[PDB]
Amino acid sequence: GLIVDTRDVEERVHVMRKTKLAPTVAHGVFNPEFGPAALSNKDSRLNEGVVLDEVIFSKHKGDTKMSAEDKALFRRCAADYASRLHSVLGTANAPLSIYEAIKGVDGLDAMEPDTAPGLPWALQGKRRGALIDFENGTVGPEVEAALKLMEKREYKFACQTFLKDEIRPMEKVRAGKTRIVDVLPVEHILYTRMMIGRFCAQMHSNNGPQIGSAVGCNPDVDWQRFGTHFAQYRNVWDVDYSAFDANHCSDAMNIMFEEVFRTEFGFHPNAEWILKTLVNTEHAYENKRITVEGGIPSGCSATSIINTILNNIYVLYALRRHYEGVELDTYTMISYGDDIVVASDYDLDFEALKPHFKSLGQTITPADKSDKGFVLGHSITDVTFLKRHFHMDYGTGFYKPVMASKTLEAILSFARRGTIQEKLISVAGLAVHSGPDEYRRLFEPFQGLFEIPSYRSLYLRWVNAVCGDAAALAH
RNA sequence: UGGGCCC
RNA sequence: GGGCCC
Ligand SMILES: [Mg+2]
Ligand SMILES: [Mg+2]
Repeated sequence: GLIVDTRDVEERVHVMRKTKLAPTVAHGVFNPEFGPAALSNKDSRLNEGVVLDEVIFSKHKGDTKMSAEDKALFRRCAADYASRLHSVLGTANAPLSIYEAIKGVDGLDAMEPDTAPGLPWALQGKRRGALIDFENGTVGPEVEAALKLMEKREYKFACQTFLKDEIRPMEKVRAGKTRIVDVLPVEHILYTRMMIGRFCAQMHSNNGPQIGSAVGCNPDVDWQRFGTHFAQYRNVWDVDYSAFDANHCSDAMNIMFEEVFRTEFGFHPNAEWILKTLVNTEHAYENKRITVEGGIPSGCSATSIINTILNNIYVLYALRRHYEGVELDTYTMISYGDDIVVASDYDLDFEALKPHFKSLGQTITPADKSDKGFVLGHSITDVTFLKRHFHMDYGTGFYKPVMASKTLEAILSFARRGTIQEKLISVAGLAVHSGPDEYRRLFEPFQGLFEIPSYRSLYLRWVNAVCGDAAALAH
């Protein structure tokens, strides 16, 4: 977005310095070009003269303004996508009860009982369990008074900036390109879940290209469903964005919320309101308070769904700005936030679409390396979605999600102290698709020191997961 | 850390 | 309570 004001206040909000990610035995074997993100201004691995505070907010390069015609076109696209979306999901979008918003429903997982509470509770030393009863599904006086203000639409808040402690390519670690989490207040997440939680539940349940959303998917079983779909098409594109989250313009966000979350679609009048509070935001980072116009905070409830929805509308908007007669049947797409796979039988020109995404403030680039522009003919077996390739399983004849070995090495090279055994078992569930030999190699530095699931046990587990039939057919 | 999915 | 993706 656009940074409009940078206040210096006396109250300092501390951020998590020093990584909790420790090198594992595998790090010495694989030596990956990956490492924990820089968390301190004077980190020894940082490039000379690089101030960490400056790089964090370098993504904020302006809140791009749209003309009336682009806004009317956008409204049209948001309405058209909203039509398809609500046609599939239905219109049972009435507010969730407090109990349901805390504990979740079918499709929506419960709120995390002991994550960050946000502001101003962070300045009071309070955990989430001090404000909200997660077992009973009830809230205390503080949250209830805040819910009263949100009912009245008078609620004001700030976002707590957190440095994302994560494994990153050493280039971005050296560039100081640490990603940040905008931690929102716990009552905000609660109310957003009350306003749009049922909608979010229905989205997860109905994931697939029909609604253009992979939010709620299980790549183990759904790679078959998505894989067969996109292979059916002449052209497939792996479209990359740069700072997709931050570059959502206030025009696009506002219109999207107005078109998708209308009361005629079953929503409470405040669904549109609570989401609109995400457009213009105040962020607290240490000594500085930074006011931003545009972009989406990451700690928001439904941030992935909002991003997914926007992604769908962007692609429709771009094509309609360049071509005539472009409808929702003209192409097919799946997304998960910024991650996107597009396909069509029309030889569409995504290189020509670049400026049309720029009118929304988005920069599209080919994922297929730094190759000279978007090209045609590419299939689903060439693209990457959710850091996973689409690869045919020799034996079963099903698509499987395959991660790059360099990434799997990176993941296995670092762990939070004491979580290493548990990490190995979950990552095994990812590594199984790389094949028996590569599976053996990835866990080779761990043999004798930990329990490593056999290749056979996870392969038979995956076979049953993707389909109960072929597992029984093997008998 | 939010919206998943997995143990 | 972890891990992955986003
Ligand atoms: Mg939560
Ligand atoms: Mg991609």
